[PDB]
Amino acid sequence: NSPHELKNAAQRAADWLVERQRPNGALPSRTAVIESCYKGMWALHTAGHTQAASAVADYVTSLLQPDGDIPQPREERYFLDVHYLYANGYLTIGAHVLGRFGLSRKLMSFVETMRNPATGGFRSHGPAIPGDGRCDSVSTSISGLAALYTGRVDTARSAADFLGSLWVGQPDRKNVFHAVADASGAVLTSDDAVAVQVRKAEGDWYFIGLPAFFLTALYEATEDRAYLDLATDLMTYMDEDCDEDAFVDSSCGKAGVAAALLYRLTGRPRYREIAEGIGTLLCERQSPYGYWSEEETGDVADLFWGDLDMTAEYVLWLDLIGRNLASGERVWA
Amino acid sequence: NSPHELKNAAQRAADWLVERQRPNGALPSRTAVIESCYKGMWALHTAGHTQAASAVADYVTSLLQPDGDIPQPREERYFLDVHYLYANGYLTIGAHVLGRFGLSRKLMSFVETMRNPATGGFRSHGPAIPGDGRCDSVSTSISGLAALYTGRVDTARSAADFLGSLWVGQPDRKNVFHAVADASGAVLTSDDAVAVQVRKAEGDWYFIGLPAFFLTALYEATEDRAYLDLATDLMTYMDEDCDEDAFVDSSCGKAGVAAALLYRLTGRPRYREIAEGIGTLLCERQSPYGYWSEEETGDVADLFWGDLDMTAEYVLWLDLIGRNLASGERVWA
Repeated sequence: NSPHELKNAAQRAADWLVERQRPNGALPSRTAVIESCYKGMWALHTAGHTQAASAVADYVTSLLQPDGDIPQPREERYFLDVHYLYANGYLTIGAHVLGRFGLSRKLMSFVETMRNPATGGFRSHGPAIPGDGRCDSVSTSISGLAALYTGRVDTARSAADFLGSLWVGQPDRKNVFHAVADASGAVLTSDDAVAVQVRKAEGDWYFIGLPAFFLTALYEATEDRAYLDLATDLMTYMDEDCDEDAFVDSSCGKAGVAAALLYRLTGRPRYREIAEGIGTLLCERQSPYGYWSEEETGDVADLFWGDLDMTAEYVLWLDLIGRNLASGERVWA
Repeated sequence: NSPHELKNAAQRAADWLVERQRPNGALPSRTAVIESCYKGMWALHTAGHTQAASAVADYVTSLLQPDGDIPQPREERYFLDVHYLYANGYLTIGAHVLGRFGLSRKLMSFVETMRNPATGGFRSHGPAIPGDGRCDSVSTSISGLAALYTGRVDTARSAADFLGSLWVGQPDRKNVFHAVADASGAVLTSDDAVAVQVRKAEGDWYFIGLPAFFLTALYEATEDRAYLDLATDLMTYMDEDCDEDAFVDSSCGKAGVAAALLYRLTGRPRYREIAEGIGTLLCERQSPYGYWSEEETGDVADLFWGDLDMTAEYVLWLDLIGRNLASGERVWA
């Protein structure tokens, strides 16, 4: 409920991760893949576990290719041709806040090579992965957020132009959110493209919530009204037009951070309710042992990559929601 | 002390700061001045107290002038016409790692108006402070470091050019390190210019050790061997040519952070020894209650501004030394 309780829940999960961290810096995943620990540097840093976060940086650095990518180890389909750069985005942010300026420069440089200069979006499928050059809202939003942390504001602005075009070009937003555009910049409505079923409870809301977070952060960076209006449009869209699952599904953390940030920037109490309700909902789902999981309930020493990623992820969202609610209350009182 | 123990000493100092933080976000200083808490955002964030760090950001934001400076409250002469930008530099870094991108952009924008475009140095005295346009190695090094964290690498490279020219232009480096150049870039040997007596135990060593830290981070950011060679020439200068006080004085933490950083990058055991020794020395000076002080020993509720600055400063240095020694160990195992 309170920002102190969100933070305490995050510190427990971070303690759970650090106790089971491997000597090479990898987090306790049942499959050694990058999609199990890409949020690890940033998450452990915000929890104060700077030597554990630096150890993850040691692990990430040893996997780095000369071009700045980490193409292996990757197994999950979503980290191959859905949002390949989703891992690279958190890696860039986590490295930069740690002061690993060489790691973050190389990571962000590769992210830039995947930018579509015509549209501002970022390619969904990595190198040597079959695909048609499509660009999705998640790859674009996380790369734009990585652009903000590394000071590449023009890249972040161009990424917001993509999200603005993707929002206006929606053919039927009341029923479906097409989160992908083709290489020319047109909204991609192909069956094999990510499309959120908005009036239904089938998840994938972070294709809307992560753009809402990134756009609010970009507004804070620039105080350009257009980025605020688009972020509030996405929040209104998720609150009124979308199913109740938009703030219940496991991917609702992005929108919760966006609402917490929007509360500190605007003071509108509806954003505090969305942030508090989401942050509370993640606290209730936490295992007493510290981790989050879909199936596991016992005192396990490792998790499958999806649960381990979600655990480090909720460390970030609970910490971000907590400090923006705490500061928003101080500001607007 | 091991890296685990340096981090434990940092967490205790951060804990001490957080319990006494004022409702407005200010740290427990007996005088309300910016020089008492400018390292607060960065230090509290690295310790994991992200809500306390956000609170410092709110307090700092309430002081920010439209041009991005915080000229008041200031009282210490060193933050007026010796190294005025020393406070702004840590504020920029702390704001940026927190994701307060509006605060960090505005702070960095002002810092860059203080850059001398002909020399790459940053003016020692602030606006409306009497001065002649001199630039010092501390204002330049902390501004270059803030530029690295905000991703303005051209500014950092220019700051490095100033440090290299200041180093080559030393008229008597074995006796005195003149840390100040004039507006045209000539090394300033006037009596009113900062000058370190390198063969006496008279402090002010951070005019050499903070350039060494920044230049090491710039080398990590660019892998331009010129910045490594200059950083190593400054460490060798402090190790062999300079008095033992360069690694014992309260301002030695900068040299220790540079040594820890150089150990992870180069693996040379001498750098690990400098960082270990400086790290354990600061741990031994810590009070039982968690703060650092020059002459205070009781269970106090606040501190002299210089003691509070030192307390937040040793949170940073002990954490940075600890994480770089631990990661250097893993890398050079």
